[PDB]
Amino acid sequence: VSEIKTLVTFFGGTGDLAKRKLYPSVFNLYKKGYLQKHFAIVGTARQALNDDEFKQLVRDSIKDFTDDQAQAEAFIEHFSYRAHDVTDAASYAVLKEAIEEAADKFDIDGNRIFYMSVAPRFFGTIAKYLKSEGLLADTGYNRLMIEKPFGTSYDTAAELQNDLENAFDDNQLFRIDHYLGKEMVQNIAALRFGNPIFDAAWNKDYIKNVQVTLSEVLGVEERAGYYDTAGALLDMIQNNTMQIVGWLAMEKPESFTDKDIRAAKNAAFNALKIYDEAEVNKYFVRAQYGAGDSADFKPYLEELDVPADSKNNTFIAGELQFDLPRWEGVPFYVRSGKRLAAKQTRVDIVFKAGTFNFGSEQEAQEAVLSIIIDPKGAIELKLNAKSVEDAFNTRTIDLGWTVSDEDKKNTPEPYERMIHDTMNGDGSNFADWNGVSIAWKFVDAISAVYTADKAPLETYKSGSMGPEASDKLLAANGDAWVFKG
Amino acid sequence: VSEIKTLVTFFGGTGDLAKRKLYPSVFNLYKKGYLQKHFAIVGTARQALNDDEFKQLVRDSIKDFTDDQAQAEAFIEHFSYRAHDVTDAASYAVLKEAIEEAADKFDIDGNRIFYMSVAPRFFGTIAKYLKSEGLLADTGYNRLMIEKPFGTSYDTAAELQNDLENAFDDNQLFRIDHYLGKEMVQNIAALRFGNPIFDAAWNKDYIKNVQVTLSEVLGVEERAGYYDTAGALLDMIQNNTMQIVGWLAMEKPESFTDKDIRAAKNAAFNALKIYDEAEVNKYFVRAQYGAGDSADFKPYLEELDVPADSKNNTFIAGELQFDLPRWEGVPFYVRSGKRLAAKQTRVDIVFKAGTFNFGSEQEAQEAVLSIIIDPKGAIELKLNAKSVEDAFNTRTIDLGWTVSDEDKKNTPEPYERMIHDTMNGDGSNFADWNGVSIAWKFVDAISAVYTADKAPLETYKSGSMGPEASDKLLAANGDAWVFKG
Repeated sequence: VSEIKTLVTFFGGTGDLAKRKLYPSVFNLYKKGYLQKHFAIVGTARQALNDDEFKQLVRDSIKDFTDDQAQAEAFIEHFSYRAHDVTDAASYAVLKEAIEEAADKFDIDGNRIFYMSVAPRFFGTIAKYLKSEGLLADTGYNRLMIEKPFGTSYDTAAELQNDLENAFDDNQLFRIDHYLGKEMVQNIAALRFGNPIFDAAWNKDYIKNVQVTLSEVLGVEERAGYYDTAGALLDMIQNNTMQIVGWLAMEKPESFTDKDIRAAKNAAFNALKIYDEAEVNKYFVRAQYGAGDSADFKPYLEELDVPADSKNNTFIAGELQFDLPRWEGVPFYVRSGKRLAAKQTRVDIVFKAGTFNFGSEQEAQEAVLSIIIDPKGAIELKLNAKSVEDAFNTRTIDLGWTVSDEDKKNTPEPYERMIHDTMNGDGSNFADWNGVSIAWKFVDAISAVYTADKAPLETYKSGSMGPEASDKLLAANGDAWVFKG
Repeated sequence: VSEIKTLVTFFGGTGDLAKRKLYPSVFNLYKKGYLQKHFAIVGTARQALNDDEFKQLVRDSIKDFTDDQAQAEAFIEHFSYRAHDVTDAASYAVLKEAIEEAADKFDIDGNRIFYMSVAPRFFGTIAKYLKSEGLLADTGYNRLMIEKPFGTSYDTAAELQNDLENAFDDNQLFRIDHYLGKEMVQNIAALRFGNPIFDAAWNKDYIKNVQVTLSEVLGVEERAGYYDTAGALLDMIQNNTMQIVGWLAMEKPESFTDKDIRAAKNAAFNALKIYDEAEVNKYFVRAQYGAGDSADFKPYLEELDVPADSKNNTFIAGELQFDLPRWEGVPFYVRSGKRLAAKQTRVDIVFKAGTFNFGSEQEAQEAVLSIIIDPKGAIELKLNAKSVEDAFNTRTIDLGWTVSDEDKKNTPEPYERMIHDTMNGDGSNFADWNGVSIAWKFVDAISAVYTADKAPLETYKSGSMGPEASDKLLAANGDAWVFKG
């Protein structure tokens, strides 16, 4: 395995995410041998810790992932720490020093990765200071890993992008996308492009509609402070659903390189129809979860910290239209919500039914290619076969496949994947600015209608797949949801 | 369920097949309610039995399939018997009488089905006498069910057909085909025509080659008397494999009616290339099973009743070429043999590998659509997906489906199916003369080369999938057998 020479700095190095996910992930890259000698990890935050105390912090962090004591300690030796205030410009000179000493001690020439595991409000400020205070490398690469969320509207995101471009280019920006870094999501291009029979049918001539579902069983729990301002539209649709749709709607790329993949995705994003008030009312649905069955499933307005006068959407369902010749007339239905029937992230490609008449009671029905992303990876294909009857008749059978236990064990952690791809300079599993800006332009149109109360707010029984308005949406084009719960 | 009014006569009514398969099958049609009041079954053979004794013969026969005693007896009451010599013309007048009395007793107007469960040498003689001695109905239908085999060469079969056409038309002839009456074989048209994604790819643009395997684990057992004269070529290839190929190679029919289906099959059969001596040597392989491992698996020449100077083929493998635009350049590999690795009847459609380059170690491989007919019905689809590795790479996964226990229980017996279709006048699951004559013309070309010893005879270890010459055959076009045992 080839060695990766890099210097990673962790802003918010003492944070919960750093201990719980970040450090164990880079430890895995060490266990696999990607990180060997020529690497260093500088941690930073406000706390007044010295190197030994930080090393101890990393030690406790990777303790539940350690088999070999000597291997753990050899890794820990690559860490250092420097107390620093991100809002204090002068303070960056102290971090600059810790970085250069790390590069000298381990002989790293440039190749810097900056991780901002801090509050979103510091994101652009750090970026601008990395440039002005000269913490950027003059050799190799300079890559920035930005945590969620990337703005709360197109304006804020545009302002953020503007600040980041002061030190980096868009292709140096790696925005943490939890759903893009999923194994099954990465299987879509393989099934499509790797198999001529699907690749040739991935268009309007064979597909009736594409469905994307991100249902959850849980409610708002304690996250009401955040959720009441964001809702299903911002919390799930904007970032997680839009990017999955990006992999489904993309054109066929020139090659499988990140540049070509992004170009192919933007081809679809640039053809995405942005809606006005009338269309938002015609094509989208916003809902709030009402009473369930037992007293444990209380409505949204009775949840902890919910203002009672909240018109927050805990469910969203809508139709996306792309003005690309290959998707002309093919609706892309999306939906996501809290307190639904089952926890599941899936894509269902509904193929047009065949027009060959068998002369049977049951004629050929619509074939479906399902790709279950969460909780366990699975691929299913409901096809038309012959029924076991006396007279010739059709029926639909399901050919399926599920990930094996060996598959699950060999699957890299979401954060391991993301850190690794950044070190590689592979942006194929990351969204670019075009994809993110269009996603915001689309969602902003919808949000404008909602805050203005220019669209109805539906309700649904907790435990169902949403309100009937969601089914009304598909029935309008003669379609229906494949996953009924 | 609608009632079928018919009069079935059984030549060889006292035979083993009649007791063991025939009677229990028609009893099922009674249990399901297809046969109600207006039907009669006249049994005939040389034995001097009266009606009561024959009724007793049918009683013992259906005893292991009886739940309701009253239902069994009500069925048995529809039977009668008449001793008769098929080689005695005058004797047919006595059978004629038993038939007319049966039609009167149960009020059946015409609709006669004649079953010849006798030695093949009487087949044409009975047919000619049915006409001359006036046992044919003047109202309704007159259908003849012929048992295997339909000739031993094109000549004998052509002579047989000529005799049968003296009383019936080809569409009134129902030739017992054990493999055509199988559930999975009948699923091929459904998967293809019922699913646009397969229907559109069922041609030279997407298919690399089609493979048909009819492997058996057993040897010649006791059947050496018959097998030494027939071999794998006549015993399995001519009748069973050719017809399965007929369902695979057929064009897309105008409708799913027997006439259109036969026309679509003949479109392929008429384009089947008949081979000369050179081609038989280039495209086919004949083999005889040699020693296995343990002393129980002795070679063919050491089997009971085998003449030791036998050049009989217990294995055959060959390539079939169709001069149809849709199959231009697509080889149809077939193989069947005794003493092979596993008992299995399957079709494997090998799709051309995709030309999209991922830039991975493993590029897109060939997708396969497998249809396992025996022992248990199953459909598999090996597709290209993403491997569980750190770097993007492809792998092939298998999406599968197997028949359920409810499926197996609801599946009609092969003979029930055939009798039922004849009563319906449905020839779609039966071969016509064109299909049978071409099959013979093809096989005769090969047999001419073998008896003349103008082609080598290979050998193979009992337990393998055949001789290396079989693999040499596919390697010549860059293909290989999917089923390795």
